[PDB]
Amino acid sequence: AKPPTRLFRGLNLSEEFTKGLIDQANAMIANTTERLFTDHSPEAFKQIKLNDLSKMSGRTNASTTTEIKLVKETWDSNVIFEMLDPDGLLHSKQVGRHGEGTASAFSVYLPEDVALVPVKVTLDGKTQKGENRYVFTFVAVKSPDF
Ligand SMILES: NC(=O)c1cccnc1
Repeated sequence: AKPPTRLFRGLNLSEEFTKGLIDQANAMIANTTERLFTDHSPEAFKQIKLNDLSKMSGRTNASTTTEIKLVKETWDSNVIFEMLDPDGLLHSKQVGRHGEGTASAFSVYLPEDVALVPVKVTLDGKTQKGENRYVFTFVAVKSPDF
């Protein structure tokens, strides 16, 4: 199928929530993701699923795009989730354009045994409201199997 291996999704999130989201991601990046990446930790996997930073957990048809500019220039999201899926662990179905005012997209399902593991939070410019725009980069990883 050769699904796309990088997808983006944006949300408009409040200032206060976004600040807490940054802090939570960076706490996991330094402190939880390491256990998953180095020691293939089941507990660390579970904590990442439960935290669900991206709000993707359980969604079977969340809309995404391969083009980050489409997110920025359609919804002017202040928070953009960049999902790296080299193993095609997501179920990514192309939803083509169908008529006026539409755009191509990928509809995604995040299985319970796939975690979007946070790896970075990066400042990426400003929204049209003058908000700082943040990109949260994740890698999709399979539950460890011992
Ligand atoms: N159609 C959408 O809701 C959407 C949102 C963010 C990124 N890509 C698509």
